[PDB]
Amino acid sequence: SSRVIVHVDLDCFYAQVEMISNPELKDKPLGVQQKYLVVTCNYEARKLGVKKLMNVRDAKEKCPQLVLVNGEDLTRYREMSYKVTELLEEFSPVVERLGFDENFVDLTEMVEKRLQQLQSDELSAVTVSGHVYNNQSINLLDVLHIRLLVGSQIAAEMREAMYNQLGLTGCAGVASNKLLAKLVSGVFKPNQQTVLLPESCQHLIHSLNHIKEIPGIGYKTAKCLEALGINSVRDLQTFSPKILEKELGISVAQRIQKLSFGEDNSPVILSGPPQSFSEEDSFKKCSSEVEAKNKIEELLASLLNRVCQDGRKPHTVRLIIRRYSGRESRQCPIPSHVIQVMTPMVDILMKLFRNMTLLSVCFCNLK
Amino acid sequence: SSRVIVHVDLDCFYAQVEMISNPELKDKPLGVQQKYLVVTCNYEARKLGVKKLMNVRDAKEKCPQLVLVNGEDLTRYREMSYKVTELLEEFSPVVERLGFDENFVDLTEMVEKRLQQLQSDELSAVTVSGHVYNNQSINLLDVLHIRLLVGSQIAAEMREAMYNQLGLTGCAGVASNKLLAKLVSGVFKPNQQTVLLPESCQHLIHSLNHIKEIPGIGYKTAKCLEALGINSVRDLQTFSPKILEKELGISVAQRIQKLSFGEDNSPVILSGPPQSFSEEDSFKKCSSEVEAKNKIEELLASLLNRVCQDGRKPHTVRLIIRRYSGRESRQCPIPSHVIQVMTPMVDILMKLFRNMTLLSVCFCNLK
DNA sequence: AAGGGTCCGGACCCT
DNA sequence: AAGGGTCCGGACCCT
Ligand SMILES: [Ca+2]
Ligand SMILES: [Ca+2]
Repeated sequence: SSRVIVHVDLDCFYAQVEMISNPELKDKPLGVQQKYLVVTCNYEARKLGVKKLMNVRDAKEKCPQLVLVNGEDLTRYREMSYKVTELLEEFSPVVERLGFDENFVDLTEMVEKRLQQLQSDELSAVTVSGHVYNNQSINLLDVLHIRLLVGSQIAAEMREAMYNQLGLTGCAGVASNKLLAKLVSGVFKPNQQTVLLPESCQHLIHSLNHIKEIPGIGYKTAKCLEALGINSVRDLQTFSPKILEKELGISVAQRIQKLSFGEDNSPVILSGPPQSFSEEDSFKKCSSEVEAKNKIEELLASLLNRVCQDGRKPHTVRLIIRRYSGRESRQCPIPSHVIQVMTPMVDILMKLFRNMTLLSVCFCNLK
Repeated sequence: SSRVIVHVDLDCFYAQVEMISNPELKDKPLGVQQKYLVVTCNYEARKLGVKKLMNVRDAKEKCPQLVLVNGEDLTRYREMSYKVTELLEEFSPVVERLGFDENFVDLTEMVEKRLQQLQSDELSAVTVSGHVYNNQSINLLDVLHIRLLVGSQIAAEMREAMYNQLGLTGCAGVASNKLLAKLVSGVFKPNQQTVLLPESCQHLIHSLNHIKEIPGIGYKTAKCLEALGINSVRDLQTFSPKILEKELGISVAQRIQKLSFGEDNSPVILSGPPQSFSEEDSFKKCSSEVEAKNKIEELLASLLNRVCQDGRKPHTVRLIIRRYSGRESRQCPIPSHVIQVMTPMVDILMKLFRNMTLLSVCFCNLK
């Protein structure tokens, strides 16, 4: 499908929001601490040595100047996330969210309208905004190249708007599919954008050194592949489809092999309003007594403020537990009286607990 | 919630469609045969002795005049079903479908608009269309009674339209919830309608003799209840909520006990377009060889015509098997090339079969 | 960590 | 029979 897909990857999001919140934090190594880990850091801290998911103490030693603002409360990050998605939705309605820092948009229709409102007497001037992957030559005669070049311009527009309206810096990637767009978005990582012309897809797919770097292949699938002997993209591309279907399933095998060739027909989805609101707390086997009710109590109060703000209402509640040894869950439709609050809720949640390192409450079935 | 819900139950649907298809079949005992069973019969055959789900031969003996048109192809029944749902949707958009003979509609908004466009100087004339359950007295002073009486009139309008436009006879039931509406729709069964006023809900709930007659309680739940000793509605109403939650689950226990009191907050849903298209064939251990591919082949061709007609397209395929001994299933996303046909499809379906009295093919994930 | 999303196969219900 | 629908808990993915 001749599609133009854009991937928007914001740089150090949690940190960028914290730096905007306290100007002083600007031009200073900043790390976002979650429990015992530094989940995100500014480029300055990365430069001095701080890395993602690093022990906080090791970091403050490698970077004694590391100011560490806590980020276990994701409320302000979530607010800016939806502000970014909303700006992008004004450009085109269908925006898919991946986490809070990434967004996908299909610019195909927008590209076509701009290309029709144009005259071929100005085609020699359709110019690229940003880097072209593999310094590939542009052919202003190939329609595909022109469409992707228009997407490059819309991406530059989206990025300038995100800075001018939300003060946020980010990277962009324009391609024919979501996989290629996400993979090209980080070729130039600090506040830059890259477009992948069709004749350079194989260079990007073979640029990867681990199959886990392919979006869609995680720990389990990769372990299965490594055991079959597949450690390269070419290995997955050249492996027998039949054996892979037999050991992984027809669905996973066909999709993952297509990804090895840079093929993804996945439609860009409209994520729209959130479908779940959850809150959790991590602990060191600190829950060995039904006193875990106290933890569930705190989690409920916090999540309650969030569901109050949305306006839509929850109809199913879920308790997710993490034992030390893999997360089990038990859900129940919320009684209507409660839908119209803590004591009834804790009673239901405790019954779910009794039927079943981490405790989580989730409000789903939102209407 | 002060709601007005209507249940539309068409009389002997399959048979009514067959009688419309062959006028001659009118005023003659008619039975719809499916394999070895008579799934539906006209009232004339019911009068002579024919019953639902009866051996065809036993029926043709009790009623030697029974003309039996085959109804294993549900295409014409399905077409009339959506014609009925569409007529009802013109009255109000939210229409829920239960099978092909039943529809639920929320008339609350319609009732309110008509009641506002009315003057209290004409309230003494709001009259009921159809029977009132338990010959309950109408109180034109209770707003609830007035709202349900308006629903009675809209139901009579819907029924007259179904006869005048589709030549179909049916029964209707107006109440505050879907359970009470479905339960009151059949008090007067031949082409009649009944309204349940609020002070008569307990009479209807206690009118039932088996808890399985309660919509929502099937074989499994009823067996569990019978083992706990619950065989009456009063038994379920008076049983300990706690023990029921322990043996059946918090969700089922709370909902089924509310149903025992005639309580159902279930929202009337807009069923809208179909979400699945399936075809199956029942056989006497006639599939003991991979030759079952031949059966899957026929099923596919048939279902293909149906998916061609819808206009929306399938994205996931499912193979459902019934062994003699409980239906297992294996699904796979359909390759995009096929989505844009028999040989590729049978190959995927055979792989699903090899991974796994009845064989069924289902086209779901429709977009 | 601290969230958040689809897919899937079964159980159960209904006609 | 011959269809058709939600609920659910887990696996797996992503940030
Ligand atoms: Ca980064
Ligand atoms: Ca009947």
